Amino acid sequence: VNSFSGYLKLTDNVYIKNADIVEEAKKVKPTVVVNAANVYLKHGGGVAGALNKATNNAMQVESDDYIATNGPLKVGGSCVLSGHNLAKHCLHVVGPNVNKGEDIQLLKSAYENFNQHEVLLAPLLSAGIFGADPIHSLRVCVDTVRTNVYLAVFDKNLYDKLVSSFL
Ligand SMILES: NS(=O)(=O)c1nc2ccccc2[nH]1
Repeated sequence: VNSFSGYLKLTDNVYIKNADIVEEAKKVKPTVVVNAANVYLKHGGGVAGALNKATNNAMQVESDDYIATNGPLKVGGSCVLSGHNLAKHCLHVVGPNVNKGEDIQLLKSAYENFNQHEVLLAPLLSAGIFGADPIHSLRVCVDTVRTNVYLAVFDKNLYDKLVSSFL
């Protein structure tokens, strides 16, 4: 038993809620929140911009030190950094950005990072401003992630479509 409230159960291990991931993290303070990162950990917009703004830019300061030391992530890759005021840890995951020509086949690799953590609060990877079909992203999530994932979907209209079309 955990702190997540009001999620709809999709599968044995996947749960979903219409919620702003920024607000959900501040309330729950989960062990792991997933960020929809890019390879530079430049948290300008989307989920990453919103999470970073909620940390008062501390997430960006930590991220720039990480890149200065380690270089960019891979598309499909991840790193674990502080969760600041939002979570114990932030798992920064790079889904493919369709708008940049990145291979959508890398979405499954991206979601495999989630399997290194027992429970996560997460957005749909490659959704929103990363340009992928969210219905596809939820299908890959369900077919790839075996640990317990609590999905926050910001858009109420998209949430309803995701639930109503879910096989
Ligand atoms: N209401 S917000 O914190 O400014 C915000 N922006 C967001 C973009 C993508 C996903 C969740 C978001 N939340």
